Amino acid sequence: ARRLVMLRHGQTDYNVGSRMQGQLDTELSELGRTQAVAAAEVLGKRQPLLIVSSDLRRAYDTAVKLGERTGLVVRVDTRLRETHLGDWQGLTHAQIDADAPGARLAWREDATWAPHGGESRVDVAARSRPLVAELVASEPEWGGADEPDRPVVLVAHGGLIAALSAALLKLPVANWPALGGMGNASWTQLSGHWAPGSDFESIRWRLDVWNASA
Amino acid sequence: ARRLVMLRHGQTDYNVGSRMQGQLDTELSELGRTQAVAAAEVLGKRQPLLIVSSDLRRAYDTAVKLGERTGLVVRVDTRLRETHLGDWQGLTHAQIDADAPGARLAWREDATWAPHGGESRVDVAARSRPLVAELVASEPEWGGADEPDRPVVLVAHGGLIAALSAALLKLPVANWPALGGMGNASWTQLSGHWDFESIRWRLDVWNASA
Repeated sequence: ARRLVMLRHGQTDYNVGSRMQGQLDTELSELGRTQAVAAAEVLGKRQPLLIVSSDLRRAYDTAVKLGERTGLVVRVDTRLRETHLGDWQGLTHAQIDADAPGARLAWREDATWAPHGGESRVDVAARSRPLVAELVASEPEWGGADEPDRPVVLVAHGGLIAALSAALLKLPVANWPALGGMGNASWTQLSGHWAPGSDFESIRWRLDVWNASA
Repeated sequence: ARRLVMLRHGQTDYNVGSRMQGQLDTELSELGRTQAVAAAEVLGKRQPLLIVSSDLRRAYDTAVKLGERTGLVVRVDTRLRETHLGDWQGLTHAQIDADAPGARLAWREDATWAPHGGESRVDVAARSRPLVAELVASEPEWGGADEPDRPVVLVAHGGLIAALSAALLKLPVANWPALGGMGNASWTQLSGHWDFESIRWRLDVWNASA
């Protein structure tokens, strides 16, 4: 059984502001930076197998604190980026509710709806899920012979983790909105179970932890 | 929104044995007693509005430690008991897999299936969910005007919390196996957003520790 940990980046300025980030390369705040250190303490004790991070700085800076703690290099992948929010990026909840009222609240309940020029949850999962399959195929150590509980740690963003977790869990798309939003420097854990020798689509994923804090 | 927190009891003098408990009234271990004291510190700071506990001692003992920290009377409800596991109660995984190879692993994947004389996951949800419906209609302070964040704390068991959460989340029954098992002195939090079937529940936290 393979353990997969996903960690949301620490607080940014936009978070405090309720301003849609998407794929804008915003910076960690000081509190956010200290949050990543606290999180690296807890996740570090689990002895990760490897760290893969979003290339956006707020996730990358968070991941690096874990890498320091563990002595592990941080690999980078654009497929771990937050939902692209299109024309909404850089606008706040207040501003969005003015132009197209109800649109934002409708968005959280429909994993297929995308802001104009952005991605839906379904889009983000199509983009990130193969990364997990690659890692399944590339790391025989993972859930394997020697130390089968050492996790793979993805450092990313709230939307991505919800979209990717729902997809790995093979939840119907109608139920993806059931997963509430993760906190800053909080993590989620799925465990991958396969009948010995089986394919990637034959792996059954179970939700171990959703949104634990440090 | 209404915050609903479900807390699993601390370690017992039994879990380590890989022995199905079900509704066996097993006791906390010494760690369990200290874990319940630990959890009450964390959940106590959130100041619950009320505490409802299973009558199984391992949950009841845990709840009382939260109740002491908070000054709350602990309500008791048999509807919060763990899944009754029928002929499996008290047997080890080794014995069950010897009697019925595959049945145990097949069981964790089918929320409708019950060991002979037991309950299914669906059974546990049907008996426990009306307690949630009662509370929503019974406590207007919950998510109310002055202090809308005061949570309701159900102190129960891993099987029940998985089944009840999945039911409140209105997941298809085929998808209930996605919610894995909670650890000793772990908690789960759903929030209720806008009748009672018209309430939409969101998973805020699943299986956080202390």
